[PDB]
Amino acid sequence: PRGLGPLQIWQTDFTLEPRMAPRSWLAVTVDTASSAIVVTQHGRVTSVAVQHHWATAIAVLGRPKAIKTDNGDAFTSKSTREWLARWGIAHTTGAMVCRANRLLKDKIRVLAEGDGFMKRIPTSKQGELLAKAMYALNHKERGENTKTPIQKHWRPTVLTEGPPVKIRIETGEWEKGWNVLVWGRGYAAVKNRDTDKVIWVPSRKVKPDI
Amino acid sequence: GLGPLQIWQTDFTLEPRMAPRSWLAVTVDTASSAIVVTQHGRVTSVAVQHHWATAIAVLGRPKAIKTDNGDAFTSKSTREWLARWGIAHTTGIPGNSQGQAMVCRANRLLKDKIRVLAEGDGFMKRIPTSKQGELLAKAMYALNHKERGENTKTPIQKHWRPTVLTEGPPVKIRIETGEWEKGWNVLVWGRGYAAVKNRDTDKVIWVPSRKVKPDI
Repeated sequence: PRGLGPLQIWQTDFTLEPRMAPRSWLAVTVDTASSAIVVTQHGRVTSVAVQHHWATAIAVLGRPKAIKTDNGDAFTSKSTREWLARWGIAHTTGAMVCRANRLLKDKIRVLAEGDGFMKRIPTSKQGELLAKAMYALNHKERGENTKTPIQKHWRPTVLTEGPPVKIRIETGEWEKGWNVLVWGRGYAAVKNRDTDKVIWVPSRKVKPDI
Repeated sequence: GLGPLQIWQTDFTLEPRMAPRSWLAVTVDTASSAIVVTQHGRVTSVAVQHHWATAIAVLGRPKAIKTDNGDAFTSKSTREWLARWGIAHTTGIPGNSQGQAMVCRANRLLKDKIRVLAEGDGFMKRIPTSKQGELLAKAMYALNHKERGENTKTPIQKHWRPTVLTEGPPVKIRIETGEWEKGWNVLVWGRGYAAVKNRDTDKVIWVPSRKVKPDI
């Protein structure tokens, strides 16, 4: 689902960006902890393309412990499975990367239109424009956040232990014995005190214990 | 000089293993020694601008870049590009010391790594086109995320000064008196409370939102 610190869990997807035609496939990875994004451009959705993409992302961000994707063949082929195994990266199929895709496309749109490109970006200007978008997204604050994704990526805040909370389970009851490690707007990461098991739950199902 | 993102050096070097895009644009941050490379079919103003935009996306925006006096660096297109980005630029003789020595060393490091990685994947001459991008990325990973020689710090460490922070910003809390007490750091916020940790006692408590303020 989500990492507690950077380079734990990434999410990756392909998305189509007609402004970047003819090579309009963008491979997008987001680090689920820092929100930093890496994007590369490709002519086709293939196993080879995703391998190049991840190698690029690793060069920028460092090597993750695990990557989550959908069921698509580029991600689950023998070639890609052996590639991930070689790099020692766990893989799951089955979101943050969806929001990353939207932010990226909005940014590409703003930058292109700013250069007078209402439709297709001229082929020779595409690489530069994509890099500019990536710079804006990683090196500038995301809306209301006080730190940029790249700052959160290299200097993350990771609580060693959190404060005690109760969580609402199933019987409608509130259960003690949990501590909160991350408390965001939508979700919270909570750890069971007896096992150190960590689960993600909606914020509304968590409240301070005492 | 001292400090990352102050002075970069950029050069183009030929790497026939990377044909047909055998011109490698190479930038090194002279403080952190971090290297970024992109490949190009020819040395043009467009290639230079793609390269620097890429390097900036990876490393951040530098104050200044030093290059030789090739037409791609001194063109009107590139002059105006640099100006739009607010980056200072100085040119020199190709190979010159004060502005090209470090990037010359980076060229050799990079080409040695490309050779070792390629021959390691069983490619003794030209690297298959479909494998080139990945191999360049792997070379950047190896050059930036591992220590150069006797260094205790990797270029990534010098560039970003990584660390893990274990608490949020300092805060002060309103205690029973009306006094605002310093010596606390916030851990998380939720449901109208802040969880705060006392720097001196390590006590962690939940405090109503309205009774917590940032400390200076």
